Amino acid sequence: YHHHYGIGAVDHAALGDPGDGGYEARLIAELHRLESAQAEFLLDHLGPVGPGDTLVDAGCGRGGSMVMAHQRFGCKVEGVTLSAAQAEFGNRRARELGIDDHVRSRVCNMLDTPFEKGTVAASWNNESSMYVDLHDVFAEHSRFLRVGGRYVTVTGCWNPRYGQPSKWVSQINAHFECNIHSRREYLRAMADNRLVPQTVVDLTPETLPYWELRATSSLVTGIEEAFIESYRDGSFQYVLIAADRV
Amino acid sequence: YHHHYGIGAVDHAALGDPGDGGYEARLIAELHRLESAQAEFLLDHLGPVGPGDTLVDAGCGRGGSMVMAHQRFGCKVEGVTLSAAQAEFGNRRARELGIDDHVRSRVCNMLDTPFEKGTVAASWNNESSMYVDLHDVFAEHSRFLRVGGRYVTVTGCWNPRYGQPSKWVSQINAHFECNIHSRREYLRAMADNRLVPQTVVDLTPETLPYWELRATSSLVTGIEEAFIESYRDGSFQYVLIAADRV
Amino acid sequence: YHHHYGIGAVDHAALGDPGDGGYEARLIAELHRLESAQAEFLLDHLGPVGPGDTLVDAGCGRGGSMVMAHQRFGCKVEGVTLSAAQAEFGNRRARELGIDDHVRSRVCNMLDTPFEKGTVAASWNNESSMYVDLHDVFAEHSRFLRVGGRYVTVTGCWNPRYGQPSKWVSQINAHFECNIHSRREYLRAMADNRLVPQTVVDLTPETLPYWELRATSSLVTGIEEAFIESYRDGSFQYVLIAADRV
Amino acid sequence: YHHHYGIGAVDHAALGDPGDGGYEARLIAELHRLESAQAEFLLDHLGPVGPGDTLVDAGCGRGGSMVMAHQRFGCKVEGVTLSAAQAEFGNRRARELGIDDHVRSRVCNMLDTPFEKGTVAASWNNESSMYVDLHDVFAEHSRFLRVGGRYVTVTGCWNPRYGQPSKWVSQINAHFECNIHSRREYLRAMADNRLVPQTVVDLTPETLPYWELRATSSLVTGIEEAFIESYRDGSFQYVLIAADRV
Amino acid sequence: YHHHYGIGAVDHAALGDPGDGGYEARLIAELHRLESAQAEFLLDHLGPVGPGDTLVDAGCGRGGSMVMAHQRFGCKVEGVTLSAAQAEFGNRRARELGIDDHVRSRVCNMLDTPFEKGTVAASWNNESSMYVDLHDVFAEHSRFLRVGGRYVTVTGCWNPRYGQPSKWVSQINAHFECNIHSRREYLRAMADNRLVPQTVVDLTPETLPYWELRATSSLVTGIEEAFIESYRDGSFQYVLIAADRV
Amino acid sequence: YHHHYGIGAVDHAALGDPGDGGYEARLIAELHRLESAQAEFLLDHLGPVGPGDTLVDAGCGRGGSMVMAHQRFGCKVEGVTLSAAQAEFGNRRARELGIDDHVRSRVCNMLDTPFEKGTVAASWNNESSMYVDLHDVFAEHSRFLRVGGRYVTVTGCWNPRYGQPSKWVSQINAHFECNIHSRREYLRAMADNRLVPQTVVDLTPETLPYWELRATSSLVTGIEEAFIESYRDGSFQYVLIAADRV
Repeated sequence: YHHHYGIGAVDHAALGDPGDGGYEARLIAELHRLESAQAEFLLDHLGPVGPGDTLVDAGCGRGGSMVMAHQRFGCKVEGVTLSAAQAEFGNRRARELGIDDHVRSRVCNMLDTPFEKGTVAASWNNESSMYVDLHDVFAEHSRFLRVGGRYVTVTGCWNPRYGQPSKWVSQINAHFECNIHSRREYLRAMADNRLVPQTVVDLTPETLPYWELRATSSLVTGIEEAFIESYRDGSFQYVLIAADRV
Repeated sequence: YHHHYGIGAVDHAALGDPGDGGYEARLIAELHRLESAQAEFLLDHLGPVGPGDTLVDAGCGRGGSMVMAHQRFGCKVEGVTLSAAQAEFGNRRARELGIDDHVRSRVCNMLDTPFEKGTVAASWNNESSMYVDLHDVFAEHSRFLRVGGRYVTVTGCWNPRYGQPSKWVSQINAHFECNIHSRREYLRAMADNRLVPQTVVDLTPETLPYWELRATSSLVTGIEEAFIESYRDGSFQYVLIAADRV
Repeated sequence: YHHHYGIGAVDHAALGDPGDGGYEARLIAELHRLESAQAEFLLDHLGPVGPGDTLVDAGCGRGGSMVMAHQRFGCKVEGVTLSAAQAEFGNRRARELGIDDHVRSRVCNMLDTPFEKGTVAASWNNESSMYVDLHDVFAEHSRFLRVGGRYVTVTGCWNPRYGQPSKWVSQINAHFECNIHSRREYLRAMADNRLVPQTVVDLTPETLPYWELRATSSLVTGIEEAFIESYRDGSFQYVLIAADRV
Repeated sequence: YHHHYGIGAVDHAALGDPGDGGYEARLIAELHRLESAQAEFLLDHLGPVGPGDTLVDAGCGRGGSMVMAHQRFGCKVEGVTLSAAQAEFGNRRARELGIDDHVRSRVCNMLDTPFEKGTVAASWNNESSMYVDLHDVFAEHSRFLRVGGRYVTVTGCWNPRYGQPSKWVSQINAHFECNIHSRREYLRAMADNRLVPQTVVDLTPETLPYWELRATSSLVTGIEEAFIESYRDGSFQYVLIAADRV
Repeated sequence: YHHHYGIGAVDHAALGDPGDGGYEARLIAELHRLESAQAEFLLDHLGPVGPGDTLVDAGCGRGGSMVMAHQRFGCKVEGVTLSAAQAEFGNRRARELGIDDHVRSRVCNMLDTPFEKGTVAASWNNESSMYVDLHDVFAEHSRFLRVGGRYVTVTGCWNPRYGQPSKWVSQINAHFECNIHSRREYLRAMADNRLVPQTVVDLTPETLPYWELRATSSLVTGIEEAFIESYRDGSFQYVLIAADRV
Repeated sequence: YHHHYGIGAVDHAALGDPGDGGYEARLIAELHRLESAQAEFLLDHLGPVGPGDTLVDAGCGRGGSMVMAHQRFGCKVEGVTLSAAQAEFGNRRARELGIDDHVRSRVCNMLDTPFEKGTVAASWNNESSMYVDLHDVFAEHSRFLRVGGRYVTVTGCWNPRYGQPSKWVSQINAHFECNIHSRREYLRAMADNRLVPQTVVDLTPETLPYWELRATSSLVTGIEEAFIESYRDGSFQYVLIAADRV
């Protein structure tokens, strides 16, 4: 369901015996529970959003975070993705839940959205910033975000502390055909776009259990080794940055 | 003893009856305990500093954080202050503890220190950055800090989210004859000086109990109202920023 | 009447005997005369503005400078203030003078005005820039000012030559709940916004008599000591900067 | 022998019959001939270097370009590599040729070399810039290069015209554990370091034959497909940039 | 006919005997042939422009390059000049050729054109950039150029390698009342406006024959000595820069 | 004697009858008197320099301003010129006056002087900045100037208000083989080098009489028409900028 990753300790008690026929079903559910905790945590950083505010999810995938945002704040949520299938599923889902009047996904590039200047209360990129130019996406968020608005991103980034990106990070780039940025670029791009971090938290230790668990599932895609190893040697990190549009 | 402030819930049980003659003595001790928790927390962000590393405390006051740093990591600690009395006390103290061969304070401006380029493992400004130009002090820290080194600052800063600095912040500036900077300047100055935040945490809710407690003591200086009120309306905030020199 | 300050030597002969019952009335009139000389001097720097040009007064107060500008150049003058009372008074005044078809005040933030790009011949901030972000206000002036237009500001600013702002400057900030900027920021902000100083003149010696005089009047608000002392030790200065929009 | 790549049409006549036992030996020699043409072309862009000038090769590998430079200009050549084996081989080689008094390799990081400010006439990175931060390496070259000196680089870079780096580029990064930069970064980094391009030439069409040939040899390492495909779809390009230190 | 200059070796055989009465007519034709080769070369750098694309010629003169562009690509071509006579001639010419539905010139400043954002495929300044501010003209080209579009300029520029501009360059500035820029400014301005050079080629040796030839004609204006001498001592250079709008 | 120009009204009474044989001698003396008033005015902006301070004159010519500076402040004065003859004359002159122990000229480029960082109290470029790169010369002044030091420049600059430099300015560039900068560059370069204008005054009306007078003398060099005409149409201006090193 979710395209982003999870955080939090794994509930091994819930998993039970790996021998059971339903183990894989309890595992996928655990992965899901960790991803929900992640989105929930991202939401904790959006500030006091209200029923009349508009929120924007850049790279919304299936619209799950949008649904969570609305149920939590009762506000309007606009999502953007380049996948027609993802947008369609999200909207069908929204209609079936009877909230399609508040939540909507559309096919559009996150670098040039239809949202008017200063009309969005809060916005975010959950695992979707590693695909685009940071200065350009932050410049767009800074444009539609009202002064005083809140921007949040949960993303993996290489650690400039260990120098250039490790082979593991490059392996991830080649797997998703993305372009993971260094933590230095994230902070620089924000500063250049009137985005001032209020919170920066390294969630690497929190997301490691999610990946080790996934590496033992039938959900493996062959890239979990790059994630785990880079997270462990410190060259790659998972972080949440909450910033104010000033 | 400490020139910086505290964080953490107040132990009212420890305080006891305000009627006792020793209440004031238990209160000052509580304030002290909260300040120690603050320095300890700052230390948790210096990374894995070792016995052979050199640490720099810019605006070290009486040298208490330096003493804590050495006992915790066993490394060398150099402190800088403009107060001859403070430096002298710190060094006497260090000698009496038998660690003057590891810990030393000296009278010097934090904008032009004698430390050689790339020789310091970690450094920090604890409540002392609100006195100097941020670009210049971060440029100096960036100069002596080795590539990969860690810089930490605990400081009060006005929130650019509410616009220009409030009267409360100005009242604080006039009380200490300092120049509190906005959170935007802190992040901008770091980005311009090869300092990349690894952690940014708003400790405002954590330091509020310390000030409310101090406002009921005989330690009042008349400025605690500005602190408390600005911390409450959000115009002023207490934050910890840990950054890597890259 | 005027919200800005004055420049020029005090006419003690005019003041006469402090014992007279009308001394205070002659004093207030003297203060007024010095303020008018100030506005007049600001006007001398607007260039050859004509009857068909449009001028903008950011932070116009009661509209007095606007009235002076029109009578002098016969042009149109648009004023901006956040005070509904001030705007209303200014417009009533304009109507009574029969120039409301040329001079108008409105309630609006000076950072986001309704004036169209490149349509204003000259504009200014008279004692009103110490309240807002300099880059943002100069960016707005630069936007509506035609290429070749003239921008002028008369303002107090702390002197970066003596380092960080003195307690006196902070006391002023706390009194008006403003945010006095250093002279370095004024010049930097202009350079970053296509505003090129044609004239920069330190009027500190010229405005000192105005304040010393006010400090002996019943108009005292308790802040004249901060002004006088900072003007005297050089930490605070009163300057006029006339710049071209290029 | 050479660590960099080649340019120029393949001499199929020279290759002869693939059935011969010596085909592979003629092929490797052809690859070599194309690489020599590349180094020769890089040398054509160093300007009129003379016998008394000093040249620096950053990431010199086995020192082959250095040897070529000396024989061509008779000047002194200093090389830098992180490989002790490579440096040792290069120096042995130089001694055997009787030019070790002019050509020398040493183990050192190209970001912090021992060369004094403004003492080098020309310098270059041949296929070695994709490993380091561009601003930092150009800043170092700009430091030891005399005013008026010449800097040259032959490198692969992703094309910002097609957006973010393609999977092919990422595959190359993962293969060499490097960090290929976009052409935009190359030009930006130079401009920020007083390096002004005099020549920028896309050699992609010229280097394609070298790779297609290598892809049919026993020298294959499995990465030639990424090179060829990205060179063909335009996402990756091979370029020469010659710039003046001004 | 053409306002720009030429490149290529002179066909002395074509010129024939200087004694003939038609020598001057064959010379002017030769100059013309060299100018056409120049425009043709500029066109080779516009990329794969098609019939449905729109091209912009900033400082189009008589519209000759525009005519060439259309016949070559069949696309639409918009030209801008400040000369009403030049625009009128170009359009008459276009009508007579029956291509006025594709090619059009208009009187307009190249710093503020009517072309909509991101609608132009390629654009250029042929010998016309030495008249305007580089940052401003590149900013305008960058505005109407679509992402991925191509910008080309052929221009003379002083060489920052020899320091400040030579007397020869100044003599040229005074002759045309223009403002020749250094090669450093060209590259800097492009980098600041999202224009990334794909090709930079010094055509000085190629344009020298054109000027020496013109210096022997009845077309002399007295400035050919400044051109030739500065081209020869290296202080002035003729270059082509092709860049991508990214 | 002086290489810089003058300011102030011409004393026609002193000139007397143009018919006298000594008219030319009284004229040259008048020109001299106006130049001395200029240097004197520049000196009024150096601040409270004392006997123990060191002053630097970049592009000192014959050392006349240096001599004036010493006699006025009694301080040490170091001069820099590229003319061996000028330096020698200045020093001979200084010795003959018995002040060679305080005033000294030397042959050196003003972009790389031997003065140690932060050791100079005040410095200046009198009519010599139009020859060098502004960022580089201001960066050098900023380097040896102590924090709080004063920098002053009297120079001609083109007015960015009228767009690109006029033919007159170019004619001046060609006459002296210099590179007059726009007023925008002067202010920008200062801001980028920690130089904050304290005074900016347009002396164009004050220097016009000096040039009109010179245009009627036997001292004409043929360039006075460019000066006078550009000063009159506003495209060229003579200004004094006094700035603090902060």
